[PDB]
Amino acid sequence: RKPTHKPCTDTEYKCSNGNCISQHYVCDNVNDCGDLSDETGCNLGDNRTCAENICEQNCTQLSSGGFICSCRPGFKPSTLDKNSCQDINECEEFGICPQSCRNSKGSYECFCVDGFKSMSTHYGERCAADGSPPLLLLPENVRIRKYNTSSEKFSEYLEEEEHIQTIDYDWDPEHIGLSVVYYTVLAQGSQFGAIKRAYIPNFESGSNNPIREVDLGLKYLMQPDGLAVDWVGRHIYWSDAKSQRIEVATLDGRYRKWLITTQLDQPAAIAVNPKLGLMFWTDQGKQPKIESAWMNGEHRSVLVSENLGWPNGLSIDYLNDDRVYWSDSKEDVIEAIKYDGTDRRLIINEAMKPFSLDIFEDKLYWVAKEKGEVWRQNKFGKENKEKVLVVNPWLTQVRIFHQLRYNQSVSNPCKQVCSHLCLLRPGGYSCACPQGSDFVTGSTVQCDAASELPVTMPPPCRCMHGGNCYFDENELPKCKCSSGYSGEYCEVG
Amino acid sequence: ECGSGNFRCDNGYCIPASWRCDGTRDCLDDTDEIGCPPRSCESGLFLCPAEGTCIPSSWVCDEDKDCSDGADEQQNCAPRECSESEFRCADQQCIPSRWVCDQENDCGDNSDERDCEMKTCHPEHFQCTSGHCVPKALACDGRADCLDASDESACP
Amino acid sequence: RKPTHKPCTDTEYKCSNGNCISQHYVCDNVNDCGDLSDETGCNLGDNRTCAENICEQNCTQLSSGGFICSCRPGFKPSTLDKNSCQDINECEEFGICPQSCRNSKGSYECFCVDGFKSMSTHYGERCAADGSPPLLLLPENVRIRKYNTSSEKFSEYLEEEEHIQTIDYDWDPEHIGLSVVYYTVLAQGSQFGAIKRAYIPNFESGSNNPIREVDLGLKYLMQPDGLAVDWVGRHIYWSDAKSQRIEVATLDGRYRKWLITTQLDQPAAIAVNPKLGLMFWTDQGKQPKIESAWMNGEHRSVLVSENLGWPNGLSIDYLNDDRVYWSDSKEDVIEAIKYDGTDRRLIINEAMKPFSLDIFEDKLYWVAKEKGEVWRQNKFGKENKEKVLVVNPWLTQVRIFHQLRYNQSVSNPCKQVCSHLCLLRPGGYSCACPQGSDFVTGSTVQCDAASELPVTMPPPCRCMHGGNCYFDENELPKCKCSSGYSGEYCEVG
Amino acid sequence: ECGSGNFRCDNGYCIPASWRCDGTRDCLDDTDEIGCPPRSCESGLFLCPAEGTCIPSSWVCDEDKDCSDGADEQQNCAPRECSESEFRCADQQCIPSRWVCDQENDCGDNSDERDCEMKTCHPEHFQCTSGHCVPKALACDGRADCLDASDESACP
Ligand SMILES: *[C@@H]1O[C@H](CO)[C@@H](O[C@@H]2O[C@H](CO)[C@@H](O)[C@H](O[C@@H]3O[C@H](CO)[C@@H](O)[C@H](O)[C@@H]3O)[C@H]2NC(C)=O)[C@H](O)[C@H]1NC(C)=O
Ligand SMILES: *[C@@H]1O[C@H](CO)[C@@H](O[C@@H]2O[C@H](CO)[C@@H](O)[C@H](O[C@@H]3O[C@H](CO)[C@@H](O)[C@H](O)[C@@H]3O)[C@H]2NC(C)=O)[C@H](O)[C@H]1NC(C)=O
Ligand SMILES: *[C@@H]1O[C@H](CO)[C@@H](O[C@@H]2O[C@H](CO)[C@@H](O)[C@H](O)[C@H]2NC(C)=O)[C@H](O)[C@H]1NC(C)=O
Ligand SMILES: *[C@@H]1O[C@H](CO)[C@@H](O[C@@H]2O[C@H](CO)[C@@H](O)[C@H](O)[C@H]2NC(C)=O)[C@H](O)[C@H]1NC(C)=O
Ligand SMILES: *[C@@H]1O[C@H](CO)[C@@H](O)[C@H](O)[C@H]1NC(C)=O
Ligand SMILES: *[C@@H]1O[C@H](CO)[C@@H](O)[C@H](O)[C@H]1NC(C)=O
Ligand SMILES: *[C@H]1O[C@H](CO)[C@H](O)[C@H](O)[C@H]1NC(C)=O
Ligand SMILES: *[C@H]1O[C@H](CO)[C@H](O)[C@H](O)[C@H]1NC(C)=O
Ligand SMILES: [Ca+2]
Ligand SMILES: [Ca+2]
Ligand SMILES: [Ca+2]
Ligand SMILES: [Ca+2]
Ligand SMILES: [Ca+2]
Ligand SMILES: [Ca+2]
Ligand SMILES: [Ca+2]
Ligand SMILES: [Ca+2]
Ligand SMILES: [Ca+2]
Ligand SMILES: [Ca+2]
Ligand SMILES: [Ca+2]
Ligand SMILES: [Ca+2]
Repeated sequence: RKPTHKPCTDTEYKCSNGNCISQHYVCDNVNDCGDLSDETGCNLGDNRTCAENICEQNCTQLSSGGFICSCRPGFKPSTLDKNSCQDINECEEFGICPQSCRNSKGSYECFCVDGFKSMSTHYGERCAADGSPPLLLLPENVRIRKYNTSSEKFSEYLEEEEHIQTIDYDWDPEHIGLSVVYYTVLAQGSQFGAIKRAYIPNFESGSNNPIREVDLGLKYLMQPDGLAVDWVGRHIYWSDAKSQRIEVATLDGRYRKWLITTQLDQPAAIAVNPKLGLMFWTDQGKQPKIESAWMNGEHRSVLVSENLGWPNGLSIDYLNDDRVYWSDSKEDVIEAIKYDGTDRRLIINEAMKPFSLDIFEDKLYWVAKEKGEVWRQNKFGKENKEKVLVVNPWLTQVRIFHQLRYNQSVSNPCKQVCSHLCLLRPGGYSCACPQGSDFVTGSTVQCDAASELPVTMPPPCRCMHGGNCYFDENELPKCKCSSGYSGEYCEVG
Repeated sequence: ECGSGNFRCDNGYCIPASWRCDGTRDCLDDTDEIGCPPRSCESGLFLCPAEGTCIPSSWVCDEDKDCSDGADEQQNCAPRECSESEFRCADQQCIPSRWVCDQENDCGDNSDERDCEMKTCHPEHFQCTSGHCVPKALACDGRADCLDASDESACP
Repeated sequence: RKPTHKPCTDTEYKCSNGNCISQHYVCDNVNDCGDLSDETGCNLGDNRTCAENICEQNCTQLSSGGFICSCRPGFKPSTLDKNSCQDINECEEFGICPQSCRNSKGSYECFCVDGFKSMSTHYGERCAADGSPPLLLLPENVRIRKYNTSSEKFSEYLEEEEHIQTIDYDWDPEHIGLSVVYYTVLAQGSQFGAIKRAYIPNFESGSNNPIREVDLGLKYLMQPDGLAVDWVGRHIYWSDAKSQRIEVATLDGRYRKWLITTQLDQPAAIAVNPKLGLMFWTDQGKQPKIESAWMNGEHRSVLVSENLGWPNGLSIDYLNDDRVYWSDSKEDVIEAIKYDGTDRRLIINEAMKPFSLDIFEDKLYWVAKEKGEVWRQNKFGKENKEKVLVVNPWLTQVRIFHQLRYNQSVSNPCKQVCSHLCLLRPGGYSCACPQGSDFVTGSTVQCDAASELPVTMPPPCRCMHGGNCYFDENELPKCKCSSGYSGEYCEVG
Repeated sequence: ECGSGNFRCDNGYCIPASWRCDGTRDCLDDTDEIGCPPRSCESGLFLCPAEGTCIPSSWVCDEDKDCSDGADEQQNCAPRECSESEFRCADQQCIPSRWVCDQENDCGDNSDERDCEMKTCHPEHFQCTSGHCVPKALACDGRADCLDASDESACP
């Protein structure tokens, strides 16, 4: 904070950083400015004058050697035709703007994209969520818990379960105001696990809406350490650690196809980016690595494999250049790399062994595994860590439940041509059919495996402002509306 | 060959002409999007290929990085190891391959019974509709050796 | 269930168990009844007749040998003057009556003591709690949770704490309707733990009454694995595992005195029985044992030391002959012994490593440690186990929060004569003074250590049927009464 | 000796006569409750000593167990080991005794600083009002070697 301090007079060269050095020291071939900004240009000669219009900007006549010119603030020496200066593209700096950056001549704007109202805040400006405050999804081995970040209160949700694992959700597929979350069940004793799905209300209701669990039928499954839902392609990607493979199936569990089965030691949590048509996953075996590939499964490549411990949680910052973040529970650090793998930088260290991470707004969320705590920090590595809540050591993940985290206006490129599955890929799509089947000879669309009807989900309980759900003789849900509200679902009153 | 209104990709699969230059790689060889003129902008302005936004003739050839790619200044202005035949259970233990889903938990945690639907039974074993592997002598005998009873169903 | 089945005629001797054996087999010196009940008396002779009135009851004339007499049902051969039978004292049988037993001639009554209404139940009769349904106190390392057994719902209680351990409570000391619980804090890093106490409402209020924690000032304390509160003597007994001692102090933490400091490897949870003036504690070190002593500390003795694994939780059945139960987390069994140490019998096995136990009504409660579950079973070893709830692995104890568990009408024998402490003992009391001090010479009451004033507890929040507590300018609590209720504490409306 | 209204126990501590036969062991030798006639019951009935409940003359001498004690039929009818001088920390580690609460955490977890209020400082060390042990040369010097500043307080 400085209006103006320690001004430099005519005798003192102002430099580019306020280095108040005497004029005789300018262009003496010795750097006093600390960045050679006092040796700028260094085109010298006594018979020359500044009036000739040699330099583009800040042309001053030195006492000796003629004219010596510098750059306007926000500009740098061009290293060619040194009497000229070009604009610094400040948008390339990491963490200079919260959401978006536009370049100007020595200036920039921290605009933020649609769906984000600019909100001046403390120690910098951010952009709000333009909707209901985000929720947190906390899976314990027996139950799933919700947490309103702004209201700061829990709510009864899925209970009476066993061995819960990673969580992912699909925002309101039927637009009836109910999103669906997907949770995996570990295999205990001699019984296989499963991938189950259930509804969750986007509104404030809870503790009175009996959630009914339904299995997808994906039998012969042991340890789904990682799961991700492609909302564009309507496919669910999960990685079985014991089966040493990462595979794909439709949202209702049909047409199971193995996607990647080679060179996988222990596939950890995965992620998908339908906008770029790129899937990401982590391996935490004897050779830790972070790999990305197309949703089809082609062009598999390794992003980072150096200075990696136990990469066990990975998430993508969709709204910031599709940047990729991951959590290392062994090195105790959280790092970020661009989706192509360049510009690696650690974001936060001494993270106390983060297990899972999820990015929302200008802040990063991660779980201290052994401490059972959820921690919050600026997602660009600045500031200091903040604690959120303390929960059981059974906690396995933190996941933000909001719609802006998954851009819902990403159109699916599929033209309905595909018979069974239509996987995504950069700039387009592709056809595929279940495992143990092949295309009809001569065609790359039809496959010989017989089609299967989509699975029907039972009706959900929907009492928004209050009331209790109830099962009638045919078990359709019905709400007993509270005071001051009416309707089939107690909406208006 | 196909109709006049269907554009043909290199592999022989031909697609409707409306899908050409539609922004999506419709066919596998992605030739349906190559050889298409990029979107143009009015005179006095240029559009950055990586951004799709028009910028004026002043912003290009300004000796600095105006477009995101910045090519304008030079493109416009110019655990013991198991054997090969040993089946690996979940607990890293190695077991003989004869235990592969004989409908009885051998590896523990029913690892041997895992997903033997895609894999095929060996010639010495009979494959029934559940995918479980049973000896060929245990088919068409009046007793359901397979728990799905497909052994007694695939009989004359 | 039998009105009468397989009746025995005159020729068939009915026996004491329905052994329909022929009359010629009676008193043939070979047991056909299975208990020699067919050889009863065996006073034989043909010239003798039953009319002589030789036997007291059931005198019958055998076809040969004269008269042969048996015992009335509910009576046994006396083994002396065999023609006579005495009454079986059925009250000595374990688990024959739920709460109390009175003996009669071949009969008994399962009466239950004051404060227990007889309630016929399924598979046997029990006696109710004559009050609000019992609560459960579940200490997690960060928070304490409550659970209404009948309402089956949680309630917000003490939170924002660290390293909680064993729990004990004192029922409504001031009779203002607020009981006080005592919780110990483990020592973390290089900071000592403490013994803190706080209020808890006996009524249904919760989630809106800010509970204020206060430390007792018992500094220099590391690991209080066990704690018990003597409601009669107004003293608190705790056992420090690291300090290898079990000591006593008054309820407000004054006049600390070491009680037992010798031959203690790892003192586990303890218990006190003011009615008998006997303290009980368990050692889970290299030599497991269950020891009892007077509250004074004299007459220390070992109750059981054989077939013991890790005795880590102990509780006393006050209402049933002051019987003692304990939980063994290594042998995986829960056993019961009389307070003098005879009649040892395992109650339930395959208990899945119980950690703490607490007895209430006709049922026994224990915590499956690694499973984090609370389990319920008949306290007399019959029936089959029942599960209650599933909670975090941070669970450390289950404790029933009810007044009938601690008989409040046990008068303190102390005559206020004692200067600092008045410990209890069988049939009376005793005098003592803090550690590092001794009695004034010639007297066994006064001690030289200067007295200290009792500690003042801050006022609590009291809003029964509803409302929110609030702190005024002098921080006195005040409730904002809900609709349809009025009063300073919203009692009547 | 004491007043006529005070009953004397064997140790010399004499107690008021009202406390005699009051049901509580008032004095240590408990002689204030011995030599007192047990509570009696009306004729034709007997009171079990262990129960305090009267039962009739018919119930006694009935050749069975009427009272809880049942005496009526025969009483009425008739990790390396540390040295001796080594201080034990909480972590079983043995340390020299010079570390006992020198106000600096030596054993870890401040085990050496535990409860040195009842124990007395050794002659070579000065004891201040917090109970912490400091060398005798660190008393009355103008600086608070004890954190409670009692070293500079107990001075002439
Ligand atoms: C979620 O993804 C959608 C695309 O599926 C994004 O919508 C696009 O956002 C850009 C931002 O500037 C708009 O220009 C797009 O509008 C259209 O753009 C095309 C050129 O590509 C023009 O020819 C059209 O005339 C029009 O201006 C817009 N496209 C659509 C289909 O809405 C959206 O920004 C993104 N949202 C988030 C929060 O990431
Ligand atoms: C909690 O302890 C109290 C004693 O502190 C128990 O109260 C006593 O219970 C017995 C049960 O039958 C009663 O007789 C007692 O009444 C009195 O008993 C004496 C003889 O000891 C007589 O002389 C008196 O006339 C009177 O009948 C009763 N004593 C008191 C002081 O109430 C109580 O049962 C017990 N409660 C529970 C639930 O354990
Ligand atoms: C999470 O908490 C916020 C408040 O911090 C809730 O937002 C308000 O919800 C009420 C519900 O009736 C609305 O009437 C208000 O208009 C909302 N205020 C704002 C700031 O939008 C939000 O609904 C809560 N969400 C859940 C699911 O609990
Ligand atoms: C525990 O639950 C029981 C109900 O199962 C509660 O008992 C009732 O409480 C209400 C409170 O207004 C009383 O009006 C009823 O008369 C009670 N019924 C019975 C059977 O007594 C009990 O209050 C609950 N206790 C707590 C602390 O939650
Ligand atoms: C020269 O630099 C000054 C700041 O020192 C600035 O105000 C002025 O606009 C500049 N002029 C030119 C021509 O660069
Ligand atoms: C003899 O036994 C019968 C039951 O078999 C019983 O009903 C009867 O009262 C008994 N009589 C005597 C005198 O014991
Ligand atoms: C079917 O395929 C499996 C997996 O490759 C085995 O090779 C098996 O032997 C095959 N069965 C036959 C009959 O060839
Ligand atoms: C005080 O007592 C402790 C503990 O017994 C030590 O013996 C110490 O040496 C004593 N101090 C003195 C001065 O004798
Ligand atoms: Ca210089
Ligand atoms: Ca700029
Ligand atoms: Ca196309
Ligand atoms: Ca340019
Ligand atoms: Ca098998
Ligand atoms: Ca067969
Ligand atoms: Ca016989
Ligand atoms: Ca009887
Ligand atoms: Ca007395
Ligand atoms: Ca008798
Ligand atoms: Ca020390
Ligand atoms: Ca000093």
